Amino acid sequence: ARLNITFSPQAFEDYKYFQQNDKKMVKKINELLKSIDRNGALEGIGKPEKLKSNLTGYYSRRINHEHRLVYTVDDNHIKIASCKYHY
Amino acid sequence: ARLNITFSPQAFEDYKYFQQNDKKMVKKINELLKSIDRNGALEGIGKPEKLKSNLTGYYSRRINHEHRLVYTVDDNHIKIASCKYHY
Amino acid sequence: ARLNITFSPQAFEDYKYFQQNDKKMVKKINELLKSIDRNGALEGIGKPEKLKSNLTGYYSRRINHEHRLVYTVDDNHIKIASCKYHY
Repeated sequence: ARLNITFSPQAFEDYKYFQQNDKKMVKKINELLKSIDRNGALEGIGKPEKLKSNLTGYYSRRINHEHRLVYTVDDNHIKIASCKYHY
Repeated sequence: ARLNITFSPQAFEDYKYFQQNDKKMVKKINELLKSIDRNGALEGIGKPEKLKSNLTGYYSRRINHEHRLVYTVDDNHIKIASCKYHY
Repeated sequence: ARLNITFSPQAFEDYKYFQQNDKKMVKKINELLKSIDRNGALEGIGKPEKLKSNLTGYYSRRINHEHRLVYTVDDNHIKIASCKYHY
């Protein structure tokens, strides 16, 4: 409710795919986004983790056993890089 | 496909409202965003118009008879202020 | 095929009443529930309307000429209050 939500082009295509083919995933993504806005990057549902990366700043939360939401947070927005990530 | 999609808190609330109530309205919004990305702020479907009041540099496109999508564009993102606007 | 279906005690009584006395009504109710899940609360068969009052955030869809299905929705379920409603 406080932060803007920014989808990368790929993330929004992922999101629209789930709108058409797996609405349960859309609902879970929306719940994860509410938790991020309320609690911050690292606390809440979805087993939040720092992204295994050589670049700091990105985190992930479990949508289901196969797919994680990958995102970063600042004072202005949650930026979503992917809705289908798996290491 | 080129620009990020940024939902303001009110816009994402509107978007989820249509996810719960009228999935054809979600489809139309997604189509409007594709046209903005491909054709620019004022070119394409939905009778694009400049927004004259209360916001600077924003535009609107018709979703249906009662609701317009209100947005602005730069070369990084489309920023959506509302999916329920009416003058 | 995603949302849980919750019957209030009265709605399940109505539903079982039609199971015994008018199977034609049960068939239409099941179709309405599928449409709500597929299209959202306010789109599809049954002339969906918001319920002005008597509850908060409820909707109705026509079953037959005399009776409407009254329900609400959230992320998790369709909740049915009545299968026999008339204003």
